[PDB]
Amino acid sequence: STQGISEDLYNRLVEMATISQAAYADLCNIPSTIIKGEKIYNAQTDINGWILRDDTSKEIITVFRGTGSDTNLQLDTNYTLTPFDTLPQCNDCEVHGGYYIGWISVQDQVESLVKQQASQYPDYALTVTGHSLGASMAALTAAQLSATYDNVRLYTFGEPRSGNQAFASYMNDAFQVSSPETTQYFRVTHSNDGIPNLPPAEQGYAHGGVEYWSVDPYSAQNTFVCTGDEVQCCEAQGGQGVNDAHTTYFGMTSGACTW
Ligand SMILES: *[C@@H]1O[C@H](CO)[C@@H](O)[C@H](O)[C@H]1NC(C)=O
Repeated sequence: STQGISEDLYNRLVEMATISQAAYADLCNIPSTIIKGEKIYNAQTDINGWILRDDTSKEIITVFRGTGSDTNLQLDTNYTLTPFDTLPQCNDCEVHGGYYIGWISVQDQVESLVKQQASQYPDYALTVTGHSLGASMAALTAAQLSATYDNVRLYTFGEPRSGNQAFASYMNDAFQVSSPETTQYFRVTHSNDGIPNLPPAEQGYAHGGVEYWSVDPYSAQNTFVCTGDEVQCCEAQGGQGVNDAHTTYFGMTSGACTW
């Protein structure tokens, strides 16, 4: 769809990409405006995340790492759709089965830690982010938080299709996706990243969010804002699986700590 984003938005996407890619390396060199809180971890699924707080921007940030282990790779491959029973009001919503196990395996930690921060800082916004598997963790987390808190924002990078169209439509409503001027769900893709094409749509999967498609060389002026139902932006490129475009967002490779 539309060429170019503002520098303020581009900076924000870069910031969330940095946090997402740092999650692969114990949060190396994240912005100095961020206080690191408690680690989120489950041993059966190897889901890793943290709760963070940025007082300068008045947000509580929850980040999940993406795939960093054989266990994570196993989760990635479970494409069975599972009812999103977390959110009974999400009518007919179903999510990627592996990422649902991931979500369940950390839910109590996420909800308790977010609750603790939000109780103390009740005016702060809630932001969720991650890359790849971490991006789908972020989507399911942000869905849950949106049912009980105000001002939930979701920034994903290289996100798989996280669930069915019912789930996408729920997210589109909850995150004001009907305009790029109001969206609180920024689904960031890069060049021909293959992960945003999986699971295939024809298995009953769909994306939500406004897509922000980064074309190389990366910059605000070379990022596209993609909406509606046509096959376009990243998904049109037909990338296959985990490829170079998937690993490196805004010049930052997962875990590399070059920022
Ligand atoms: C896939 O995940 C679902 C839960 O979302 C689980 O019930 C199912 O057993 C998993 N499939 C496999 C092969 O483990």
